[PDB]
Amino acid sequence: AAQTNAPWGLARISSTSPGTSTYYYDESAGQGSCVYVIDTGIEASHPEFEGRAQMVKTYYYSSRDGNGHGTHCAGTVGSRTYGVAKKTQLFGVKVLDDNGSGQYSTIIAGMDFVASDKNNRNCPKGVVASLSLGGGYSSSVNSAAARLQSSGVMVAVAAGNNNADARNYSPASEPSVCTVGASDRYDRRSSFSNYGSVLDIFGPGTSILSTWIGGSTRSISGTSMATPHVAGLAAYLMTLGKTTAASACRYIADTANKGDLSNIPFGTVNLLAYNNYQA
Repeated sequence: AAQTNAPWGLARISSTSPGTSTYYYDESAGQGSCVYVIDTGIEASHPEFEGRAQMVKTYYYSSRDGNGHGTHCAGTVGSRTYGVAKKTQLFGVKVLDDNGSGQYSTIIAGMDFVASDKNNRNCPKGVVASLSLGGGYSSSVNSAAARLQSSGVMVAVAAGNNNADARNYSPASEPSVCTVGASDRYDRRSSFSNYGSVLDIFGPGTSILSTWIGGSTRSISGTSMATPHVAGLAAYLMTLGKTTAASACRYIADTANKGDLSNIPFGTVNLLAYNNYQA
């Protein structure tokens, strides 16, 4: 399949080269896979999700995304226009309130929820969790992400937007999950993107056009926005049978575009998420 005039991020993950605008992907498109977007919630009613998105858990008075961030990340995972896995199932876990903040206990409970709730969902191709959140280091938040990963979910997490080593951020510093840094359309590390040995992959992170609340769209930047690319890519790869949840991050890194990003600090992987699709 070929989605012309796609967001640069989608085009980049299906390209060996920057500066293309067409997203190429196997039409299976993550069908039969599931991606939990653990974030501010998902506006499931957004036409871009085609009824494949839905809130499964909130820790606040409403499951509605009153922020837009979770809807934006869900749109990058699996929205029809802005999504990597255009036929994956999207499950919203609202662990962040409508300023996009959340206590670590709430975030941890949301991760533990996904580890169990995937047994309540039909995901024969596999389960992915997109964690476009992060704060200071917390061994309990790291362990929660490791548990989610261990449960048979691909956990993709944002490296953080601190322009620092992601070792001091959670769940970015959890080694078992897939820590995603942010790159821009010119294959440069996003100026805000965290780095360090803990990063496993870079995704498109700067000026990422995706769904927004109010049935709208907008372009925003963050490692939180490279993350749904990798999360959607895993869901896409797992559906193709190319990899499993335990091995998706290692597989994405093996198949990533190598040595093409600039301003990657010494010691940080120079790997850009790549679907390796050959049309």
